[PDB]
Amino acid sequence: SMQEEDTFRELRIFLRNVTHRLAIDKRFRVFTKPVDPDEVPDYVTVIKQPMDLSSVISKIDLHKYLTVKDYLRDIDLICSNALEYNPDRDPGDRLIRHRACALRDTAYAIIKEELDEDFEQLCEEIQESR
Ligand SMILES: Cc1nnc2c(N)cc(C(=O)N3[C@H]4Cc5ccccc5[C@@H]3CNC4=O)cn12
Repeated sequence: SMQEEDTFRELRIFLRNVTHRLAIDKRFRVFTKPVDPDEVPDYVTVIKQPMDLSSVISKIDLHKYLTVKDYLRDIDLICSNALEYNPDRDPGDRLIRHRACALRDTAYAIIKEELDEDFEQLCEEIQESR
């Protein structure tokens, strides 16, 4: 229905704003664009589901997220991919892992403070009905 499309449109607006706030954070720069296989050689073969903030925006705009839970699955993927690809004790790997975890924690904290749980419940119920 039109009321349901208004719900998903508000969800997209909310998701774009959260994504923009992550994207402008200096700590999260290396998560703003897809990992370039030319600059990071074995990446696209090791990481099966690459995910980054520009692809998250692309997915919002393509109406791929019908709930905040679906969006957060992709945020979790940015974090888990970095933990998998950079698992060593060296400072380089520890820094990207900390930034990846911080990106995921910031997204969850923004949503905890700003997302009305009845709004998410409505999105979940329209999705489950389709
Ligand atoms: C995410 C992630 N997960 N692992 C690594 C990694 N090992 C390196 C990089 C890394 O530093 N960047 C990547 C992605 C990127 C995107 C925007 C701006 C800079 C960068 C830099 C430069 N080029 C790249 O392809 C990122 N990673």
